Amino acid sequence: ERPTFYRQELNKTIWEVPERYQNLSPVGSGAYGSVCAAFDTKTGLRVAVKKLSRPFQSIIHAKRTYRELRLLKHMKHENVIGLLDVFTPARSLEEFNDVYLVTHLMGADLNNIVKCQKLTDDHVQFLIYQILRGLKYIHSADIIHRDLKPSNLAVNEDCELKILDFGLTRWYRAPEIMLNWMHYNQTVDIWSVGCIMAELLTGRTLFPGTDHIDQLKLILRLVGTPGAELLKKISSESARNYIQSLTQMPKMNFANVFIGANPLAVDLLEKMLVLDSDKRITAAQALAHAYFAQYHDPDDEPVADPYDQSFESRDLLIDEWKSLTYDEVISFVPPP
Ligand SMILES: Cc1ccc(C(=O)Nc2ccon2)cc1NC(=O)c1cnn(-c2ccccc2)c1N
Repeated sequence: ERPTFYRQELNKTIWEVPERYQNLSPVGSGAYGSVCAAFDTKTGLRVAVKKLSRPFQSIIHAKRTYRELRLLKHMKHENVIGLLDVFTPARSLEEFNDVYLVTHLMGADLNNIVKCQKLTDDHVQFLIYQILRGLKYIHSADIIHRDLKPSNLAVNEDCELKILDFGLTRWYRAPEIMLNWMHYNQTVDIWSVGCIMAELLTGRTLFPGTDHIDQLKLILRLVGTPGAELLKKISSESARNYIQSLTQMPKMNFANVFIGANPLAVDLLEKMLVLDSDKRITAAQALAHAYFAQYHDPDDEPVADPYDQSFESRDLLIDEWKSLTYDEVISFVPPP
């Protein structure tokens, strides 16, 4: 298009990006799009460039491509990853088959920090406060991260955090979303924050489950087996049958689990790691907790503008998802 694009082979795939993006070096992947660390000639900054993997080769991928670009273009928050640029080597909609997304390049994720260190309490407060500040904003647009974990929580140390793969791995998942979605809310992310926070304070994974049944066993040893009040609210027969079959376990006192931690941290952990999603603290409420008195500013915890996600209910053809994505690429304006 307007810039001159250059081709190269990175990993076992062809990358075709503009001349402003130089020295592309792989970082990592998954099953949705590998990322390269790059140098922005125009800004003099290091960027992260993601090439979407076969964006329009399936109905699930085509809608996922749209979803991701809509999510990225909408979210404008300090603790939430943001879109710097979006491009395609394609000059028209007929040749459109590749999507590239550009963000800032972060220094490290939360797995890296906990390996090379044993964090302090102010360190934990600032990290957790930032994650919560970002989730309040995400949750206000009616989006649940659903897969919050240390690998999608990244820092540009300093110690300034950004949440990565929000609206679309076992150790940080809410128990309700483990044993078939027996009704769920946004606090599904709060359970994950609890798991992350506990790991930041102890240096060890809270529940390192070897499988989906062992994961549940580990969760229940700390939080206890579901009580009378909770069991009554479970409509799924198979889920109730499963719960009823486990030997009764009491809920542990978190003061005897998190030995030496700030008492305010322990109180907060108890509020986040509650079995009942109905009783679990929210992002906005957690930001008001005393543990964050040094960081909390109710005038500096913004919410998101309204986000139209009616598209989520719509069943379209690959080429309709493609055209809709094509419009979001063309219409894009940098932050700057
Ligand atoms: C380029 C890109 C495109 C999309 C998203 C993204 O979050 N997408 C979605 C999808 C839905 O909602 N958001 C993130 C990125 N950036 C990174 O992945 C990224 C940036 N810095 N590091 C990094 C570098 C070194 C260590 C740790 C992290 C990364 N892993």
